[PDB]
Amino acid sequence: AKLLEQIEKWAAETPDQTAFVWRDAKITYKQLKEDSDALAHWISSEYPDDRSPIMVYGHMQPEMIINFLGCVKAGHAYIPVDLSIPADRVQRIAENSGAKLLLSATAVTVTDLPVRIVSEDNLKDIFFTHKGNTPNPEHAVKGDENFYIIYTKGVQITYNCLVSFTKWAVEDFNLQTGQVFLNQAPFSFDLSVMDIYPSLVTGGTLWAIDKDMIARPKDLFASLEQSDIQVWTSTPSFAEMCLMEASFSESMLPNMKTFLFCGEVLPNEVARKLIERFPKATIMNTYGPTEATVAVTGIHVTEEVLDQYKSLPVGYCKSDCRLLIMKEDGTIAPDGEKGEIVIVGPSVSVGYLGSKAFTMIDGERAYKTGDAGYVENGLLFYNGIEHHLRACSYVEGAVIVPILLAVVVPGEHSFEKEFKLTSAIKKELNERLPNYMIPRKFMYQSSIPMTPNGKVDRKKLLSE
Repeated sequence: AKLLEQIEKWAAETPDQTAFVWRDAKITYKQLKEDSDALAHWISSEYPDDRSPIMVYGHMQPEMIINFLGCVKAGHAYIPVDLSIPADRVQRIAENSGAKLLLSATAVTVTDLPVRIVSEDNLKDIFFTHKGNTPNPEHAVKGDENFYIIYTKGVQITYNCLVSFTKWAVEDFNLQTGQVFLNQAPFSFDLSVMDIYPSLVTGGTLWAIDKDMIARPKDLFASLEQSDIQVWTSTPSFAEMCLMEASFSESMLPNMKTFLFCGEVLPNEVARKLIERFPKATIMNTYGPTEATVAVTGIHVTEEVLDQYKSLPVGYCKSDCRLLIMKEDGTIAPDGEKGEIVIVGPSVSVGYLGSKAFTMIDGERAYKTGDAGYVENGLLFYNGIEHHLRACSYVEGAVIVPILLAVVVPGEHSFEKEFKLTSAIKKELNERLPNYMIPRKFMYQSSIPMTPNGKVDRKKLLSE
């Protein structure tokens, strides 16, 4: 049925089941339906014909999801804005997007925004004032109408784009029903969509972790231990950070069944370690730009895949879409050859809000990713040494950053001086790589730093 119908179905079938939980704050499918219905009814009464996007500001409060649903149920696309987004950027969105309203799941800090701000208590008053009211079914966003706009430039993701992505994920990733889904990515990062919607349409439970938790491993693991998470969606880096914890394995999350990765490169070793620690789980690696609705390719990372590849492939393209590897010139690269990845089909966004990259191919929307890659027998390899670096002795983790800078988290070793560990690693690397490919500069860290979205913090590494 409809995306929204698929969700409300659970409000009827399992009304008391938790739809979302953040620390002590929880909301059941019934509460989600009531409050989002209340919000939507209010939005419609306040804005009779306006259908401008609506900003939803906060971090991990349940009201984030409630607001998302209220906006779309009233025919307005929501624009998620996490607290970690820089104030001037938030302001630029306030002017760029054309939004006239902002709903807050906390205390709005970014002062003076050219938009009507509906704070936390003002938000509670509307859930109360419109309690029991339901929105006009015809107001719900549909077809090629915007559902959400996530900034990267505001990427317009339609109802049809989301549906195309959500059905593929639930079906191909073999998600059940009633499973607990981890949410690590802030909502301002579309990776979050890979868990939010497949969970809501399958009656799962979203277990959100937050910034403060991540900054305190004891807190993070305490939460994970009680989560009973079954479907883990995060960036490779966040999982790698969790793997540094020796107790992060099956015994901690006995019911883990599906790891879903996207956002950056998933190291072969990381995937191998996950497999060793969670023998009952299936690991899925995926790829896609924000402009193609979260992800378009996917592949089950098996022992086989780990063995025949060094850098892991990013998968097979969902069939209602297609990938084209383009050499410099509208000429398609022969299979196996490198070129720019181009995506075409229903997952492709309708374009940047306002305002090169979007085009039309064979009558369908297409997007030039600006990403290099190549395909072999339908298998996509994404290309933006690290694999060989990670495999070296004394290296427990590493990332290569082109300025080439090798950043490595050293494991136990016996070297008294840094330059001696560096020479040893280089000597080892020279065994599998020509000398000119070995990074000149090496830097050591206790751990690879991540941005608030969970990706490798390149900027920070360069600054250091």
